[PDB]
Amino acid sequence: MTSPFKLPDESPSWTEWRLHNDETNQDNPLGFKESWGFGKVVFKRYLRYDRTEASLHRVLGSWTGDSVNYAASRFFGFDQIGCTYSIRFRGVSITVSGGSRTLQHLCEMAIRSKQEMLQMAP
Amino acid sequence: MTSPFKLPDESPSWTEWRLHNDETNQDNPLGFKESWGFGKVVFKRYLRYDRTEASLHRVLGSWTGDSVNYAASRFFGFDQIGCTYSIRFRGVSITVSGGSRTLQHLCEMAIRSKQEMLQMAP
RNA sequence: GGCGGCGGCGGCGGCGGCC
RNA sequence: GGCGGCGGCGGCGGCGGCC
Repeated sequence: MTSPFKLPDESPSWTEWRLHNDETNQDNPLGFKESWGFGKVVFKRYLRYDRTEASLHRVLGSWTGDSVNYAASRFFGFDQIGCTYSIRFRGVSITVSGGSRTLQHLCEMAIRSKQEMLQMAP
Repeated sequence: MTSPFKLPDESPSWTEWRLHNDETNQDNPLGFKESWGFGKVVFKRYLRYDRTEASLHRVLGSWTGDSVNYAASRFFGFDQIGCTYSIRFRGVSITVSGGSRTLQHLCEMAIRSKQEMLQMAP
């Protein structure tokens, strides 16, 4: 299936995750998890994120309105399907959801939600 | 139970809702729905909202960090419980969730989420 | 980080019902 | 707007298991 994502997955191995745990804390993870769900299908990413401008800029590029619409439209037809973006970072999860007819607005809110969460006060 | 909310509920009657439907469209409802959930308990509000500054200011006052913490803390103890804010307006729902230890951060994201959604481009 | 399992609570979407 | 019902998909939180 074609992904809504434009960067590949970066899930740490169990060993990398242990090492990072040994050397740091839920407020300083390796990165964050995000997902786009259209109908019955879900696409997932773990992306490394270090709370700098360069890093925020990188991870904001993991999907766009267009990449999302291209992916989701594979699943469209007459009836409306449920669409969901979810992001989790530092113990907070934000999910943005609605029906496919409102996908443009869900993307707009999803991107703002992502930026606000990834810049939230330490 | 003590509510996290500081404004009373404004749910339209079935007749008011029909009349409003006859005279207007999912992009122009009477208002929006919001909820705060702590453990097993959920508190809900429908609030009238007309997309003006005065109205946005009013409905942003429906809860605060303090009102939320006072309400939620009734349900606290040793073990962490799940906390959730949900808001729905114009076909988009945003839910902010995490555990009670992170309640301050959930509130910060919940208030931003509320403002962004209620000001979203028509 | 990932994958099962057992409780609990939310959310979206479809279909219909009562009001 | 509210309340049932029947599919589907997600989220949080608790408890434990494998890795």
